[PDB]
Amino acid sequence: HMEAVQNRIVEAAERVPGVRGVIHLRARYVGQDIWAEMIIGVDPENTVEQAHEICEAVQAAVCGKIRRIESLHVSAEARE
Amino acid sequence: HMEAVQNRIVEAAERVPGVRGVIHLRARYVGQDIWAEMIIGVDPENTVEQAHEICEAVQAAVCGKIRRIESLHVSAEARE
Repeated sequence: HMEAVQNRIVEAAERVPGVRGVIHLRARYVGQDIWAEMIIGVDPENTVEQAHEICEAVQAAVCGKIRRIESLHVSAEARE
Repeated sequence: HMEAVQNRIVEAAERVPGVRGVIHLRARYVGQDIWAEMIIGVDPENTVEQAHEICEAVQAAVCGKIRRIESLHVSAEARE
């Protein structure tokens, strides 16, 4: 039942400035730990550097809030 | 291991305007559900009515964020 933990990931990520939705989220248990990969939407007119900053902020916010996550890979794609 | 869920309760409650710490928190599992009681600190010069409003806001915020909670009793005491 991954719904609860994935809902928490999505909520945490959406609250980070510059996130235009969670496009993709894959999470899996590795023992009691979560390993996850996610794609966030960002403003197509943000720079590549800004998108990298948003990704890093999402990684921090999500790992900060969901303590069981032991790996979180975040990438960005243009949305709207 | 109640630490993770109790940390989440405390954090959620502290982010509600007017909460001056969590004085007490007791949480227990009733099957897969959490039942909890908590005491929040509030400004001694808030009115009784305001303290009741803060308690209700904490109940909403905490239940909103921690979906496994199926009962949450919140009371208030003067702090500082």
